Parts: sequence; structure tokens; C-alpha cells
Amino acid sequence: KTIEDVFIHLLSDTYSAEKQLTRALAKLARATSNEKLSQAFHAHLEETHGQIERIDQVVESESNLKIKRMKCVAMEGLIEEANEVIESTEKNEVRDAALIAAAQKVEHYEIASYGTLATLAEQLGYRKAAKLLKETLEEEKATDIKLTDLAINN
Amino acid sequence: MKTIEDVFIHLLSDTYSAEKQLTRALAKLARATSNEKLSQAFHAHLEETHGQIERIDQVVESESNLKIKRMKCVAMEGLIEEANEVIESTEKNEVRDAALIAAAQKVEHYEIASYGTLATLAEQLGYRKAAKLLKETLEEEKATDIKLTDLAINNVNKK
Repeated sequence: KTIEDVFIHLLSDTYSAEKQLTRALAKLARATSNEKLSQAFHAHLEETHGQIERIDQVVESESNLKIKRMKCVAMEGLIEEANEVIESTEKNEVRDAALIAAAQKVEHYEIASYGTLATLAEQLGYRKAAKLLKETLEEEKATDIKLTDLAINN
Repeated sequence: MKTIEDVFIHLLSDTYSAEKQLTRALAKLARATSNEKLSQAFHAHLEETHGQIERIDQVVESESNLKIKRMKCVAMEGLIEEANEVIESTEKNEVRDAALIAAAQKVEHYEIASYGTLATLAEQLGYRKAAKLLKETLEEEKATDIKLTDLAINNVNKK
């Protein structure tokens, strides 16, 4: 019933979301015909594991924190949009354009989640965590910009 | 995006959008099944959801600084597309209904967690009337979820 409870709840949700995204990204990388988009998805795959480890670092920076086991239902839905694109397109540029739009939805959600986690961390006085969450936030922004640019020369 | 207050307004505005989208989705869900009892539960929730949007207007009016910022909740949009994928598939009767109920329970998992978060934030920000209101929606969503589970059980035992 405290702000720290809300933060742990949200961090736990994002932890689930990231874990789910590792599976989705491995699959997206194999589903596209475009080598640059595929490489983009694979790079974000590796970075995502780096981001989960960062959440682990957030939890260790404040002895009271913990990751509660849960399933982030919102991410399931966003990952499904990409699945549906795959099932309704041939492996070509129509699929690529639609997968990038679906991936942007995923980025929208993740950027908003980390912005919220960062603000909470700072309002809680969690200095190291704030910094770590901002680091991931910046990586997601770069990732999103990259999808946009890929879309343009796509 | 710097105070608890900004986070609260952001999440409340997102939830406003979610409920808005949910209204359309529930009318479609009610028509997506031949199971009268399920159809009615979706119709009942459609009404309760319109009521919850009214409660959000009340939350906003309870504090001078509160407002609803315009935005599209991407999370709910995905959950609704998830349900629609079931609606638009060729799944039928018990298969179809198991998926519809399950999809609806996913929407509830999201709503419950959303209102739990908003109610705690409101409480922590000293918005007494808001917290009380948000806990009211929280409880309705929990009851709606329990009803969905009773229905899943019935569909599983359907003979």
C-alpha cells in the first residue's frame, strides 16, 4: 500500500515483459526477409537480456526490493500483434513494414513503462536505480528511432 | 513526468482510454458468442464499464489539479486485438467460449492491476475521495473476474 509497493509491482511486470520479449525477438529475427531488420531484431534481443540484468541490478541496489513472479498480460497482447502480421503476410516487405509498426507498439509500451519506473525510482530516493532505469529508457529510445529509420529506407 | 502526481495523471489518463476502448470491445464480445450466459456477462460488464468511466470523471473533479490527458492506451488496444482474434477465428462453441472467457480474463488481469496501482497512488498523494472511488472500481473488476472464472468452469463442464 506504499509507493515502494507500486514500484516493485511495476518493476516485476516489466521484468516479465522483457523475459517474454526475448522469445518474441528471437522469432521476429527469423521471420523477416530484410537482413537489416533481422539484425535489428537480433541486436535488440541481446540488448534485452542486458536490460533484464539491469533490472536485477536495480533490485540489488536497495535491499528491500525484490522481483515478484507475475505475467505481464499487456506484453502478451503486443507480441500477438506481430504473430498475426506474420500469419497474414508473405515473407516480404509487406511483412517487414507491418512488423516494424507492431514493434513500435512494443517500444511505445516499454518506453512509457521505463519512464514511469524512472520517475518512481527518483521519487523514492533510489539514486542508483533511477540511473539504471534511465539507461534502459535511452536504449529503448535509440531502438525505436532505429526502427523508424529502417522503416524509412524500407 | 517528474512527480508522483504526473505519474498518477498519466496512468489515470491511460486507464480512461482503456475503458473507452473497452466499451466498443465488450459490445462486440457480447455478440461473438451463442452462450447466452456469457453474452450477458459481457453486456453486464459493458454497462459497468460505462459506469466506471463516470467514476473517473468523479476522480478528476475530486482534485483541482487533475485532468485527463488525451492518449491511446496501447496495452488495452493489444488486449482487445487478442480477443478479436478469437472473435474472428473459426473456433466454435466450447472451444470458442473458452478462448473468449480467457481473453476477457486477460483484460481483467490488466484492469485489476491498473486500478490497484491507481488506488494506491491516489492514497499516497492524499486524494482520499479518489482512492475510495478507485477501490470501488477495483472491487467491481475483481467480481467481474470471479464471474468469468465461474463461467470458464461451466464451459469446461459443459455436457
